[PDB]
Amino acid sequence: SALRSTKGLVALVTGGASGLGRGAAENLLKHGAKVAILDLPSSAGAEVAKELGGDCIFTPASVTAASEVKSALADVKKKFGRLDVAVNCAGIAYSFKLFNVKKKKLCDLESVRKTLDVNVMGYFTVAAHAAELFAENEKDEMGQRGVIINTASIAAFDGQAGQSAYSASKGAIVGMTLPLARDFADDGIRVVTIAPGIFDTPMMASFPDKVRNFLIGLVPNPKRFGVPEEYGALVRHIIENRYLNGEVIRLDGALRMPA
Amino acid sequence: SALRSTKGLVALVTGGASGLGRGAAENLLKHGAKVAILDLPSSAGAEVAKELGGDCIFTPASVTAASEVKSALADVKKKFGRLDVAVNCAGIAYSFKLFNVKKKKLCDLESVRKTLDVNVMGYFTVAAHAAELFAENEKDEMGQRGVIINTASIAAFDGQAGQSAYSASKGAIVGMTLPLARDFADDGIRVVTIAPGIFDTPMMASFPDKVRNFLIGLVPNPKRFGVPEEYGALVRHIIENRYLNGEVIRLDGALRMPA
Amino acid sequence: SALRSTKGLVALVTGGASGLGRGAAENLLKHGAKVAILDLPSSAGAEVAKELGGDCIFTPASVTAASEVKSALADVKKKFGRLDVAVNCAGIAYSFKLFNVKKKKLCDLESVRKTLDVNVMGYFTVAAHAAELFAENEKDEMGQRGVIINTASIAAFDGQAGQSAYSASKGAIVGMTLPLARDFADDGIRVVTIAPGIFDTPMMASFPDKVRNFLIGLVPNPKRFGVPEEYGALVRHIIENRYLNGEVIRLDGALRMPA
Amino acid sequence: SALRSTKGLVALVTGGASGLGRGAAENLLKHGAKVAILDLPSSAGAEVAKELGGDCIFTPASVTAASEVKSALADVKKKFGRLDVAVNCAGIAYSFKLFNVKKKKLCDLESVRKTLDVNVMGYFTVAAHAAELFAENEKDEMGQRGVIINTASIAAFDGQAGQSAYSASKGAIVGMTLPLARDFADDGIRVVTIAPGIFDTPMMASFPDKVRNFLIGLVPNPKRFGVPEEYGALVRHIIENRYLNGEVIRLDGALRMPA
Ligand SMILES: NC(=O)c1ccc[n+]([C@@H]2O[C@H](COP(=O)([O-])OP(=O)(O)OC[C@H]3O[C@@H](n4cnc5c(N)ncnc54)[C@H](O)[C@@H]3O)[C@@H](O)[C@H]2O)c1
Ligand SMILES: NC(=O)c1ccc[n+]([C@@H]2O[C@H](COP(=O)([O-])OP(=O)(O)OC[C@H]3O[C@@H](n4cnc5c(N)ncnc54)[C@H](O)[C@@H]3O)[C@@H](O)[C@H]2O)c1
Ligand SMILES: NC(=O)c1ccc[n+]([C@@H]2O[C@H](COP(=O)([O-])OP(=O)(O)OC[C@H]3O[C@@H](n4cnc5c(N)ncnc54)[C@H](O)[C@@H]3O)[C@@H](O)[C@H]2O)c1
Ligand SMILES: NC(=O)c1ccc[n+]([C@@H]2O[C@H](COP(=O)([O-])OP(=O)(O)OC[C@H]3O[C@@H](n4cnc5c(N)ncnc54)[C@H](O)[C@@H]3O)[C@@H](O)[C@H]2O)c1
Repeated sequence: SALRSTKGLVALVTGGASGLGRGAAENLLKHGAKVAILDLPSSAGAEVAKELGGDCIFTPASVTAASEVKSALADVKKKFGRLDVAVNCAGIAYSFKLFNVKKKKLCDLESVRKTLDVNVMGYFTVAAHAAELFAENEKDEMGQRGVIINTASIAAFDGQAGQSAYSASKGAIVGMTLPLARDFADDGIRVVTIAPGIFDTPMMASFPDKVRNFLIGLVPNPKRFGVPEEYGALVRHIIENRYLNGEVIRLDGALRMPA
Repeated sequence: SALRSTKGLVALVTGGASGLGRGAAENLLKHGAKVAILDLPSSAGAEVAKELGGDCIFTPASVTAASEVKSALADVKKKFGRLDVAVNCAGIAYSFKLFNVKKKKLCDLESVRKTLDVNVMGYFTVAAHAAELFAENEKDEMGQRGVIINTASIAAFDGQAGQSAYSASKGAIVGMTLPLARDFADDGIRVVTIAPGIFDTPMMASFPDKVRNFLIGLVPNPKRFGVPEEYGALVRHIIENRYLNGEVIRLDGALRMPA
Repeated sequence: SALRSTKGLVALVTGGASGLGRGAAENLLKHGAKVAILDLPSSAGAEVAKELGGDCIFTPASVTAASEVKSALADVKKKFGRLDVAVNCAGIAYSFKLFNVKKKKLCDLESVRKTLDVNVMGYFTVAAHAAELFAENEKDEMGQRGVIINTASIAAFDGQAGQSAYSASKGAIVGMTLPLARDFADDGIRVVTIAPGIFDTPMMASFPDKVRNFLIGLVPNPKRFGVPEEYGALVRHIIENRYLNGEVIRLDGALRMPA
Repeated sequence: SALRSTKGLVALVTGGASGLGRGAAENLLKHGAKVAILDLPSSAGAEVAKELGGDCIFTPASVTAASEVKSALADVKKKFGRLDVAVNCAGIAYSFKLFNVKKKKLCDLESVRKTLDVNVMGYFTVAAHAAELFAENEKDEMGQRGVIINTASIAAFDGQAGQSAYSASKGAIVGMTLPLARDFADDGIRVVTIAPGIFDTPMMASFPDKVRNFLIGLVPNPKRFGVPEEYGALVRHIIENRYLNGEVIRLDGALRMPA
């Protein structure tokens, strides 16, 4: 077969203590992978990795701290010997207008900087160090050494009012996908991005039932939030068929976020 | 699990006697689907369906002939009892300039009409009649009755010189994806499109080794043509992962067809 | 200056008896161009060209009839000596579902074929014959001989329920833009496409006040339908700055057509 | 007419001492605008504003410094009384691989942060403070108070090897366009983005003649670099044609940057 198994592959998943990252971790472990969850010391990463078993470790690190990402990845190398997959999933989401015209108040622009730091700089930091570990691998049967899977958002395409900073960070992840795939083409490292629609994760837990019902009403079909396993399954499919590369895949039940 | 098995699903694959359609047919059959290949009486469809075994039938028909498509789908219903999946894959590809400026000669405009008839009208015809069969299903646990998977091409986005007619037909398939997913949203019929890059099929059989090497040189990574099983694997993932809807997925090794 | 004047350029505008085509004709005549309006004998083309003055002629033709397009363009050559601009604007719009699931009724697929014939085949027919006339021109200061401006629609990107055939035809026009620009690159013929949002034209005159108010409510800003002059002005800008090529330009007041 | 004149409009152009920003500044000045160029104290902004005459001022500031941007825009208000237009044009471009696989060396990740700071944070800072000034205008006859024009790049879509950071910053600008247009929709502030191809500016001054010839060879038609006046002409068209909103316009001679 031209498709490979996930069995015995080593994957790092940032933001893996929660939501979509945890969904990807569970799906990969379920199909025989070793998984390191990278998440904040304040996260529940230790408890999550414990419940997920002996093929799952928790490497605490902030993706905005390059030295912490370096050491987390060096612990992955010590524990599992190699890295095959890096899943960029950690991210934060703000909602604010740049200038409230009615009340004449400027936003806090540092909220733009923090969004860009976690959601973009963290992806570059994790991608750079993952590539360093991949370069230790021998090219496999397909000439491959690793794959980087980034988590953007349909906000990169359908950004709503209040989301300019978030949509900018997600559009940055869209824009980096193809040049990075081109950078690593002859090194055998693919780069693919998933753009989820609305998924039922802690990121959406602040919303009350009225807002949840309104957001579900917008999703054409299936008429529900996505579930983390469906994101994890798409992550797994990218891992298994090597001809996916340099592309952004919308996973959203045909949602287009309205004005 | 939120992802379903392919086992027992009944799939119609147009163009199924060759190339990508045959790739999708074989992949679904190997994962337990019942597959009907719809292809031209002049094709090798009978022998191919024999090769693929007892879970495969050949329904001869031209996708440009509404009465033949309706007849073929009635045969699918008679044989397998229902329809779950329709893969629009049949298509043709010409190469010509609309006006040769150096020689002062107009193209054969009916070559554009034929491209549009097979590549677009055929998809609309198959989709409408597949929808008729889906409407006889009960909604499953995800609220679904069927899924239509269209094969566009990255020529819809990267159209090369000589490809205006082919690119137009493939751009049409891209454009139809979201409104059709919206049409059938509350009916539980998803519509998803795959945009393949260059794949090793009889469509490319004419090209001599020098052209093959040149085209391979363009693909960043994996540095090869796609193989039909990778297209069929993506078809199956769309079948199993219900939150994919209304999207176009490039499957192309990061290729961007140049000028 | 690197930008040229419209003064003394010869432009053909299909669908020019009405709506956006007439808007482009008026804007070009207002800025010193000779304009031939191509439209159906049933249209008001003769009356419109009369009111638009002696720099405007009416060449009756159906864009689905290649021989009628050939003769219209040969009359443009007799009347004005040359062709500099061809604006593809004629189009038709249907609204229908491919299969009404509630009442179990298939659409009339010939409505798909007619949509594709007028909206796509007509653009190819007009583009081919315009190119033939352009090839008679000497390359200008910028190396250019002509420009083809196609009118797609944001339905090529935001297609709503009921619009699958229309969105397919408009996605076909999107897809043809880049390969045609590449075809004619070294012949000096640019190809650019405009994707209008909702404009106040006879195409939208069937809608009652309640529907009009609903459609206006969807347009973020300016909160109104576009006016034909704004489409005509963008057509003119494409004519005047030669570095626009191979692109589709949304002209829509930030509208995204919702589910 | 639905298209307004540029005469009397007050425009701030960041990066206005060079290249495309200077191109936009000169075009608006020649059509009667008051223009303030915002650029670094180390730039030639003072001399350039002298060249451009009495309707041009130089407001020194770094777009990464919110207090300097606010101060510069207060100067614009003091001198010209209001603000109608803000052109985000200032930006930097690095070229580097995230990990050199052959030499086993990580990139300087702070080069990514600087790219994002100037190219994205600077656009957000200028946009927020420009919005503050727009909010002091009365709505004009089209209901508008201002327009923000961002300069992305086709690297947002065609990112080459070595360009991941630059492409990310330009993809961020693409992503921010629609949500910002939605943010300010009822306030009458449009947001439009231009994605230039390769233009003849000091950003490309380092490249020797062999690289220039190679890059020119890639542009289909016109087969040359863009000149800054063509960028300024498109800026002016967006200023005058109010139905352009929430869109990204490629201005690139049909170039698609290859692998
Ligand atoms: N959930 C959705 O509906 C949705 C939609 C589109 C895209 N996304 C994207 O999906 C990704 C995952 O979202 P989610 O729903 O799982 O969110 P979540 O809040 O459930 O999980 C985010 C995780 O990131 C971690 N994290 C935050 N900052 C970090 C840092 N500096 N270093 C390391 N880890 C850090 C958090 O601790 C948390 O565990 C994000 O990038 C988000 O933007 C989410
Ligand atoms: N092969 C590639 O590199 C590639 C990449 C881009 C897109 N595609 C698309 O993939 C699809 C499959 O192409 P392929 O590579 O498998 O080509 P292929 O020639 O191997 O197979 C196409 C099949 O379509 C059938 N067909 C043609 N006209 C038909 C009609 N009127 N009715 C019914 N069947 C008809 C043919 O009999 C043939 O078996 C097409 O839609 C094509 O445009 C192919
Ligand atoms: N108006 C909108 O809101 C809108 C939005 C998106 C795109 N468009 C596109 O803009 C273009 C113009 O639309 P409009 O609003 O001006 O419509 P319209 O109905 O006002 O004008 C269409 C014109 O096309 C002509 N035409 C039709 N069939 C023809 C044929 N076979 N040969 C020659 N002429 C023919 C008609 O006679 C008519 O004058 C169309 O292509 C349409 O799809 C319209
Ligand atoms: N030139 C091209 O080929 C091309 C194509 C794609 C995109 N672009 C984009 O066009 C824009 C303009 O680039 P250009 O070609 O005119 O380059 P340029 O180098 O000629 O001009 C850029 C100007 O930005 C100013 N600038 C830099 N950092 C600044 C800061 N912190 N604060 C204020 N001003 C600052 C510089 O002083 C300089 O004058 C950029 O955003 C660039 O990414 C350029």
